[PDB]
Amino acid sequence: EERSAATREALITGARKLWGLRGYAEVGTPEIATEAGVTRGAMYHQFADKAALFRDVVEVVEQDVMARMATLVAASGAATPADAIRAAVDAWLEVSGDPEVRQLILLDAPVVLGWAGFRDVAQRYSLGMTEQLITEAIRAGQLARQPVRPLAQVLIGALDEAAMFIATADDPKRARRETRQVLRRLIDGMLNG
Amino acid sequence: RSAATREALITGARKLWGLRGYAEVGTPEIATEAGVTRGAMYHQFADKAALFRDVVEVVEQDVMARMATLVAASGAATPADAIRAAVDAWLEVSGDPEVRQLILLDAPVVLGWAGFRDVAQRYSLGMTEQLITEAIRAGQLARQPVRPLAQVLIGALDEAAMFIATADDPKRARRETRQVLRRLIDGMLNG
Ligand SMILES: O=C1C[C@H]2CC[C@@H](C1)N2CCc1ccc(C(F)(F)F)cc1
Repeated sequence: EERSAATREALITGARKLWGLRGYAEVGTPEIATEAGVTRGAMYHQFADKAALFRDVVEVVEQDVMARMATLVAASGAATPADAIRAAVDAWLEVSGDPEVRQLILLDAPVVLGWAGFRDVAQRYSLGMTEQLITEAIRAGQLARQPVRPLAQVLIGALDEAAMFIATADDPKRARRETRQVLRRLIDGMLNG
Repeated sequence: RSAATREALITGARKLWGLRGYAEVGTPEIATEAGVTRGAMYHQFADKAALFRDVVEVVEQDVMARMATLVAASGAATPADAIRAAVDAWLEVSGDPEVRQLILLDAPVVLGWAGFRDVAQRYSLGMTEQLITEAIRAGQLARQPVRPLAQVLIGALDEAAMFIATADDPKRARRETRQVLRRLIDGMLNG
């Protein structure tokens, strides 16, 4: 009962670590069971299959991505919605550049969940924060009154591509610097502030 | 000879998948539309996804040719107006039901995000980098990294079309999305 609850946490922790390091395709459930110090039967009781355990890993990784974005925006000192947006764009490049986030969210998740599953999880975690920053900037008069959800969706498409471009670049250090420059120019062209 | 079988199969698949979606039409029904046997089809395409990859190629080639046609007909007088016209051209062509079904709905599912991006970039990066470079040369866009800006714009415009494609009210989503893209592009350009 308590041991099972503890087994579920140990399996998610161990899978996150090993798949974070080597990728979904390169670590099997037996090696994860051993990492967690539990039997195959205890694992199979919690997770029907490998993809089921991956879905729960993506959840805790996405929760941590969104918590780290909120932390970096709160840590930026941003005094205006316009500066909160600037800080959030920089925070996304920072968080998405974490090697575990790159491996699990940008490379493995779209493959293992498939397109519809991956976008549903991506939207559930990102749309709320994006729409909130936009709505605050509009209320402050730092962004033109306009449909919130369409602007949110277009910016998510831009920011998703920015992360994937850096994730797969020959020189990610240069790609990240130049992509940050491009995004900053784009938002500074729309922000009244 | 193989060429003729492949052309018939790609044409038939484009038509039927265009109409009902990848999920709803099997290779035997495509074989019949093409007037070829299952054996001749399977010789050319190991599986359904293989034929879909060749359909996406021909459709994206046609999309980019139609966009170049609409930009030529727009009367755009400056590189800035060429970019505005290309965005309007993509919103126009993306509303073609076959393009919506094959590129916006089926292609991301069948190819995945990495496969979809690869095809998107192969067909649009060249033209997008050209428009950006001409706008920079004309002094209508700040000197900045061309490839990164191209990639971000491609990702933004592809997402805009998918948002419209799956919206409860696509007429309203298209109008509001066009308004958003206009503000984003106009914020990007000088004068
Ligand atoms: O066949 C296609 C159409 C869609 C779907 C995949 C990829 C290639 N994509 C290109 C979208 C695009 C539109 C306009 C501009 C421009 F030129 F206006 F900046 C760039 C890219």
